[PDB]
Amino acid sequence: KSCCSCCPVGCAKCAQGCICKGASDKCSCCA
Ligand SMILES: [Cd+2]
Ligand SMILES: [Cd+2]
Ligand SMILES: [Cd+2]
Ligand SMILES: [Cd+2]
Repeated sequence: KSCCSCCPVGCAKCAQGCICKGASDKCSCCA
């Protein structure tokens, strides 16, 4: 399933959950 509508998939920065706080269209924690 999609972790966030900003990251693709299998994002290590979203593997242990969702450490993405940046945004939805563009973040800066999974650049
Ligand atoms: Cd994201
Ligand atoms: Cd991510
Ligand atoms: Cd996420
Ligand atoms: Cd991020």
